[PDB]
Amino acid sequence: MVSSYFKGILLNLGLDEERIEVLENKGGIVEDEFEGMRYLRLKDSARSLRRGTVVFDEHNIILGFPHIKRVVQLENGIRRAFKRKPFYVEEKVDGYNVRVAKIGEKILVFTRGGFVCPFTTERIEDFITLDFFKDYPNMVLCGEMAGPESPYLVEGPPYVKEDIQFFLFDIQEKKTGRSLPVEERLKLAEEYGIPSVEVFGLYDLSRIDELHALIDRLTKEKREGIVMKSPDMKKIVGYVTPYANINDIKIGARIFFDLPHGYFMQRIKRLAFYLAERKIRGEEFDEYARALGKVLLEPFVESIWDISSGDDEIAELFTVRVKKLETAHKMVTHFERLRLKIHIDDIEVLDNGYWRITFKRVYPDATKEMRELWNGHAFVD
Amino acid sequence: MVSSYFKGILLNLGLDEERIEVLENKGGIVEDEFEGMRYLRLKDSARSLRRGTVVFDEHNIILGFPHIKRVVQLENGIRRAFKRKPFYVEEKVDGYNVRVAKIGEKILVFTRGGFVCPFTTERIEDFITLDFFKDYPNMVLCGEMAGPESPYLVEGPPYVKEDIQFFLFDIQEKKTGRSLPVEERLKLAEEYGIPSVEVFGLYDLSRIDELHALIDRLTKEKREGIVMKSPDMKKIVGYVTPYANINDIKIGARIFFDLPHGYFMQRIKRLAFYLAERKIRGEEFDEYARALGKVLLEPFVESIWDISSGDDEIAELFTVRVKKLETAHKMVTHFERLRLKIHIDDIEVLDNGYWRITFKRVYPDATKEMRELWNGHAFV
Ligand SMILES: [Mg+2]
Ligand SMILES: [Mg+2]
Ligand SMILES: [Mg+2]
Ligand SMILES: [Mg+2]
Repeated sequence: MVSSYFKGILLNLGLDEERIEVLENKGGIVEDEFEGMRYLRLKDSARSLRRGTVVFDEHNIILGFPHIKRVVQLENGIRRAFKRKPFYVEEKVDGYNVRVAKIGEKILVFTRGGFVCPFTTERIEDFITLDFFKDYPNMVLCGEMAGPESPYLVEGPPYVKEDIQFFLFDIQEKKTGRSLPVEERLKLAEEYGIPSVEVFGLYDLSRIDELHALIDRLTKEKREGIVMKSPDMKKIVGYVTPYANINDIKIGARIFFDLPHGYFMQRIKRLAFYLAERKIRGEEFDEYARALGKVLLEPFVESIWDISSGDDEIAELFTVRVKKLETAHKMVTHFERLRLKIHIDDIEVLDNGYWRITFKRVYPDATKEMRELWNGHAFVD
Repeated sequence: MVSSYFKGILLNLGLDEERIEVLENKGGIVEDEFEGMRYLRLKDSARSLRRGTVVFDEHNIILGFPHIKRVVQLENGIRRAFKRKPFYVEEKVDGYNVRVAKIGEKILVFTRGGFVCPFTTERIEDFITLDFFKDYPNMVLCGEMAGPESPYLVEGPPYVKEDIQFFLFDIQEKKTGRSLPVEERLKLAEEYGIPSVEVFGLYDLSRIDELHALIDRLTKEKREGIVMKSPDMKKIVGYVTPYANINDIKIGARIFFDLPHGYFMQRIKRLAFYLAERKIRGEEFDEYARALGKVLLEPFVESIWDISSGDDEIAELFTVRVKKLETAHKMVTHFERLRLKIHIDDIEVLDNGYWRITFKRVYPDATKEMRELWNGHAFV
């Protein structure tokens, strides 16, 4: 299933032949290819190789990105993670994760799962310069692709008025995955003009009230929240605004069914702990309770009306800008590999020569469950 | 270990020796005993033997109750289930399920899981007369125990002002589990004075607007909803009020963690389909949106404040009335068998000689998760 060439590299990475066989049989490791370049993708985690790790050769190993842990109680979350020591506070940008690296003569962009994204790879030079990889060919640029025209999200930061942007939040070494310290990363980002997430500054537990005021500002500005990082990047914790949790529910409630397990429950929990920590009461509490009920029910009810009055499926419409028409068809093929039911709904050439592609994603399973329930199907749950 | 005696009975009931072996090893069948009477309880379902079935001998087989299917869209649910044929509409009473049968010379009361309830068995003669079992010893009375003083619930019907009551909703035959037709069941209930669920009457799809008006009344009266049954009892479907769905969320939100999967999503789903079917909009919709947000967050936030300001566990307090003090201690032992962390919090003798027992149930797992999150524990 996977070649002895790749298996040899895994053994060098300290992975035992027995586990290598188990991963091969279970499909935890799979061979893939982009523009003729063969690589191994880790669908599942294995020892020092996190999920999303990709292996092109002995040197070109791009470690998967670590899962960032979140706190729901900010003050006590800071104390447990950092005590009273300083930490950097960066904006948590609502987009999708990418790792950018130079493999051979090519600049490849990998999504969380380890797939080469045809959209972001085609357009990476619109967001960053390749000078960095001339001097640091063994380093991986880690950032968030976010904007109103995204292939993977229907929301984004408010200050991005069109298209999509790259926001660097880490620089990691190949093979080791070692993250550069924050100061060194920011120095490199400035030196090479790599766009960065906003760094609000250096904080500590003693400034918790300023951090609460920051969260309140970000909430009013419709931004997702913050990621707190020790200067050596060894301790990282995220915290999301009530807006992020509420808007997340609103977007998901249009589909409701067949979403990741606990999707809505997790956001309700984060709202409750925010209301408790900040001791929100009275009318301000009622606004949050009304807002929560609205985003849970209104999009859900509207979709029920949609599936009741016609045979159309629940859908999301989103647009991206590509340089070449052929890239849009590459994206459709890629969406299918990701098991996403997406087709091209509309096309228009922009005044700058770019193609604005409007994709339509449908949700047949959620549509089927919703329509069955509307038509009186009886269930024990 | 289950005896060859019970294995033999299961064998005649059509279970293969292999399946019996898997059930014994996995624990799907387990031996139990009440006041010296040994029986087999089906912790898991097996072919024609549903979960909660109990087997005392070849004849005294009390079949587990079928899971009742619900509809979330009333009009289309009726059409799919009954088309335009008539069906009885009974009140769905919010309590706990019991099966009452005569085994030997004893009247035993079994809960859904197949346990003999020491509480309900002690007081069964307070709720029903035993004349029925003199004439129909092979029949099983199926009903709901509901009231403000319940061992298993903290909510109940509004018209029960104290203690607890039995509400008959089925009469089933031993071994076969066959349900008597609705008319025959109601005739027996009147004949023997067995208290019954309220039967609102015979309806059909053409009277959907009257049924909607019924739901609106039941909701305003804080009642759970309806169960629709074909006259031959072969087709049964339940439909729950928006009040019941909202109040269920309110009760669960105090604990939030470690509850049955989808508990809150199912109730939100039922609310949304009610708002869609009834075309509710404007202020009426906003009232429901506000109520949903309130019952999700207010009890949750209040419990967070509880676990933040002290080392106490999330708890529920509930009361029952028993005849003898020893029954309260039997209930504690039974509660532990059910893996429920309950102890006696308060006792008081009532003017009628009954003991009012106040039980306290704590939720250590939910308390630990809630407090950890409050104290800044970080998770993916
Ligand atoms: Mg994100
Ligand atoms: Mg979001
Ligand atoms: Mg019930
Ligand atoms: Mg209830």
